[PDB]
Amino acid sequence: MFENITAAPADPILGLADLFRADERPGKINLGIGVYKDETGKTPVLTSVKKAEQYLLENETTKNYLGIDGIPEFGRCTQELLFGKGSALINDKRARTAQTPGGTGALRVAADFLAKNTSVKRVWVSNPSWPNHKSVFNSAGLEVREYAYYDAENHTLDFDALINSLNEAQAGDVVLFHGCCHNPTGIDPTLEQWQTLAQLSVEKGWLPLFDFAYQGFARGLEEDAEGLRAFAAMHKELIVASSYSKNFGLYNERVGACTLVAADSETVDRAFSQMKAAIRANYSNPPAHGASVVATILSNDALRAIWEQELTDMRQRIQRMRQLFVNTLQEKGANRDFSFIIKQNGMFSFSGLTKEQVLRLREEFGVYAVASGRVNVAGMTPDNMAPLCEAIVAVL
Amino acid sequence: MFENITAAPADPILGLADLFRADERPGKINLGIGVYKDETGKTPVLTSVKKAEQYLLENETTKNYLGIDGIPEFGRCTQELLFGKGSALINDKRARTAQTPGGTGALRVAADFLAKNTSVKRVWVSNPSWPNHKSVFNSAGLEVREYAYYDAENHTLDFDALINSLNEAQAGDVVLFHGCCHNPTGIDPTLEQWQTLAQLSVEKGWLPLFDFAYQGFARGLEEDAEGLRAFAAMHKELIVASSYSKNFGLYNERVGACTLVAADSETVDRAFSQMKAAIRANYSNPPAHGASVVATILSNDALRAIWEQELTDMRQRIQRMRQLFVNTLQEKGANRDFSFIIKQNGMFSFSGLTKEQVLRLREEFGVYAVASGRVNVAGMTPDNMAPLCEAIVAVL
Ligand SMILES: CC[C@@H](NCc1c(COP(=O)(O)O)cnc(C)c1O)C(=O)O
Ligand SMILES: CC[C@@H](NCc1c(COP(=O)(O)O)cnc(C)c1O)C(=O)O
Repeated sequence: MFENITAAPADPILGLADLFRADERPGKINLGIGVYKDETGKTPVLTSVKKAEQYLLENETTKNYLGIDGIPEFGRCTQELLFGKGSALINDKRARTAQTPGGTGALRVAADFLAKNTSVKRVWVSNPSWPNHKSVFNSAGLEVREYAYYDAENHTLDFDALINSLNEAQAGDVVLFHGCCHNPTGIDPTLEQWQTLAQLSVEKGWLPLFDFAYQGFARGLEEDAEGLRAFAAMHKELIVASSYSKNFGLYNERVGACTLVAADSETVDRAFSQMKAAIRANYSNPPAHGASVVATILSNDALRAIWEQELTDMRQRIQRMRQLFVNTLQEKGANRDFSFIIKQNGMFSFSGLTKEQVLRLREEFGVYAVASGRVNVAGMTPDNMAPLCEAIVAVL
Repeated sequence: MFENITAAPADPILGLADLFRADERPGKINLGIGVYKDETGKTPVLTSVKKAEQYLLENETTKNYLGIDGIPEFGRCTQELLFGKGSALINDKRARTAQTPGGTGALRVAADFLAKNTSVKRVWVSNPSWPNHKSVFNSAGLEVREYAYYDAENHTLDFDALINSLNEAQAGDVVLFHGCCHNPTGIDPTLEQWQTLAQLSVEKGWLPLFDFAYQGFARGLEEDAEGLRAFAAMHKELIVASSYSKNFGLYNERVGACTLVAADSETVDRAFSQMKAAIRANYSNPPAHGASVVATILSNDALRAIWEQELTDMRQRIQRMRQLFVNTLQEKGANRDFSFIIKQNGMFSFSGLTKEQVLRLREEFGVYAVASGRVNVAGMTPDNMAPLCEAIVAVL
């Protein structure tokens, strides 16, 4: 039955490193991998998680199954991280959280939930946006419609085009936001824009679905939640898919959550039972390790403090690499102006390179980057910044 | 949009312990939880895995993402465990293995694969069979059709009814087997029966889908693979979903594999790329921990030896509990005869209790069991065997 199967095409991101891991070229920079790398170009395991793993190794007495929703302390903590402490929806018990295999499994879980328990047919993802969004939503049978976003000229957020594009979206439609550090533009709404987006959202009656994966990478854990908090303040219902892959360096342990906010405790339980149903049919229960490492780190003040410092070292390092990048380019020599780069949050930014330039780079200079011209700033070290900018300026 | 959601009904297995965990009753036995428990009624973490976790804790230098298919050594090892060493399909390179979140995620992965890349509409699950099978297959959009299995009278495998029921299944249909320790009957085909089932399978042209979750619990790692090996010898293509949850006590780490056997290396790669595609849309990459604990334990001879001994202590303990159960019942006093219990493999067996008896037990005697009258033998200790059999005999 497999003799006629069509070979799948390469993923726009993976198929980059998978090839990178073949181009011997000495000096081969890589800016694809939306994974963080320190000043050494290494993706270490945070000390806090390292300490948490020792504690676990010593205390765990069993591997017996977790509830379908995962670890209680986990859900509770992510709740407070997202909605805040003393947040109404917390105190009222309007939310329910489920531990899932990473932020993607939270998406797939939201999708399947929606897809079989509601009258949702379309999802509105921005343009551009993390590629896998569409694939995930489509696999559930849902339709994906793009709302404009990037001002290719001024290198900014085109609020006008956005709203104008969003208006066509009907009520009862899911509009997907990026809590912070927009993949791949790095441009995020201001609180003001967010605050209006939350108003026009209740009116038109969309169903928010925040994809929060880089909390703490723009301005800090709390500041980064302003948006999700603005909507949460206004809506009776919402969904949020968060991931601990980055802000915790837990990439391969697949740890994230899917938080259902409904209008009242009574219904949030009903809606959640069906969510659990989706999960039970997908993977049964989530993986305990990475989640346990997160519950303990967050419920322990010594460990949380160390962690909370590591996150900011990461955050601060990427922000040093942004301006170093701007300055270095402006130094090598030529007409240009990448000052906008300094205004974008997170690990990514839109280089503003043509698909062609990008190939001249990753083939004549081995400097790898994603076709869209997206470059992972958190993969830049002070030692590769020179040949890098040389390559770039050379292809301008 | 959630105000009219229908509250999901309770799962036939979970909703048992979830209530058990509320019935204070001193002496409250529990036979639901298809999870293993030692002579103390504890589900410990094996020593081998404990040692493997220390090694990991010391050596792991990164948490960076795994390939979509998981850990190479993992896939390679599970391959040799399943098909054998020097097995043609291994040497020929006709198989591809992907690490998934437990045996269930392997199922869901096979399903989604089939569901979108082939002309498969129906799956044939036995009667009875692990409940979640249907839910999983249905969530993918596939149809589930039951083929007879249990001889409620003689307490045996009704080969006749089976074949007779299977014949209606068309070609290009997926027939799902249980490699060993049939949930919930404990009755498994003989090699002879298996060997014929493999012949009639090629003719009618079904597409095998073995659900292997209790390897090593019937007669030992190798003996337990006779079946999957019989089919593998005969078919050009097959799929197998294995789980390390039991034979490794890794329940909550979600570690299993989905092995695609095709007719040749060239196509198995094509078929696999699409499988990876399904995964990428579901959870992206698998959880590394539990899988790492398994690769190292199996690739290290000292650790494998310790583990390989632990598995047999478990296997041997359940087999002591079967005959102790038979003898004790026959001792308390009454017309009956549970000798068939001694002939069933694995942790389960069909008590042969009416839904009524089962309620008299778990409500007048607090002795919990699944409505079907399925009882987890690996939850019986020499210390609870007395009141247990008293309860049972009392409801005969
Ligand atoms: C998978 C890595 C990808 N970023 C991961 C990612 C996720 C979820 O990933 P997780 O499952 O690993 O939590 C969700 N949402 C966005 C916008 C992401 O960029 C990238 O290359 O940007
Ligand atoms: C989930 C526990 C269940 N047995 C688990 C189980 C699985 C996969 O479970 P896993 O994902 O945890 O690997 C697959 N197949 C069978 C026949 C099972 O009994 C039981 O109560 O029998």
